[PDB]
Amino acid sequence: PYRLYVPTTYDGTKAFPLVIALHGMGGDENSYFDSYQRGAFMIEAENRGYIVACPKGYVGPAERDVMDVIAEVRRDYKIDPDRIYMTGHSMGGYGTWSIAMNHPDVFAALAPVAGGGNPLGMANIAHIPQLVVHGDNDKTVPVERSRVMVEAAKKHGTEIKYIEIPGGDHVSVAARTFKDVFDWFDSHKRKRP
Amino acid sequence: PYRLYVPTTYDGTKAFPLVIALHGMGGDENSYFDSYQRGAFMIEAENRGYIVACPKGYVGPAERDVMDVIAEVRRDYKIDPDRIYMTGHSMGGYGTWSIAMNHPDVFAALAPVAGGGNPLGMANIAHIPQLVVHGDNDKTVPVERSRVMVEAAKKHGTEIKYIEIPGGDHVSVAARTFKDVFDWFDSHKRK
Repeated sequence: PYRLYVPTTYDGTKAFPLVIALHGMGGDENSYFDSYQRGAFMIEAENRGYIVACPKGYVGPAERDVMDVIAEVRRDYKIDPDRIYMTGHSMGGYGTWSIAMNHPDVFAALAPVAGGGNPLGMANIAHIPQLVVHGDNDKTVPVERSRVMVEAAKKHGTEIKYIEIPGGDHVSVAARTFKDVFDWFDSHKRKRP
Repeated sequence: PYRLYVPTTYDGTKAFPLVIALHGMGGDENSYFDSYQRGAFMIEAENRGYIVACPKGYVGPAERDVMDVIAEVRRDYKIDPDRIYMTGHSMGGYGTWSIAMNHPDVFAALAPVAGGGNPLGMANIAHIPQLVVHGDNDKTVPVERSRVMVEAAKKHGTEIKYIEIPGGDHVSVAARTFKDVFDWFDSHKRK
């Protein structure tokens, strides 16, 4: 199961960009609607014209679930193949990186928030521009989990912007940076070098 | 991969109890050894006589991994099959419940800390005595995620103890309740 946001401006005549938003460990397919400053994420999607899909939560069958949600949405809606994005918080930040590493050719840009992953996989996704957000006082996922990924990214010439928030904790950083995430997706389309 | 603690009282003549301890999202097989009040878990294990295995991180073949850790340890060490326990924090709290639901006849008792899961799965494990710990000011995993599991456990006649820590946050509650987790395991064996 997943939740879908469709902007008022979508009429099926023009391809739209798609954002896949992955919830945290406590959350579900409603989290980006109902929480994160009471659905702030969908204000950005409506303002800027993104279809958003929020899968229920990211390795193995969970990953395949996400890709299956993408494929169904791309069947049902006119989606621009060069404008498919992924962001997520906490467990979803881990998922953003791990899914993209397994499916490096799909996503135009990524924004993991308060996540982490396998720094040795960053070469796989060096062609994908990434916005990384982490708080430096996060007690759930140490800030070093994002720092090591950003460091590795740079060793392969990735286009990367890292917002490390002084005093940021695990949860505060997510809704705070929704604007930065959509700004990043607005300014990047998929590279197929 | 996993990392093992073996008490200095283990001489291979006597079966020992085994605890599987599952880390959180950021962690690895070293977490319970180096973190959580600098390895306080292993001081308990030394004092009380438990072998402890800490898998490296829990769905799918990330799950089969735990039976495999238990199996490898049982190859190498004399483990009492009626005294195999599991605990874990945060992502590991989720794992404690999801792994036991998939292997309901293995564990003598469980202790998920700051976790959650699928309350419908609680029927599967109602025969397993469970200690649940959660802080009521947890901002990563709402305290409601434990409360719903405890409610579900009671539907199915589970032996369950719930420690809700007033003012508790996502992290503090783990090391603060290691004594409780070991007391729960000390007092329950697989029937």
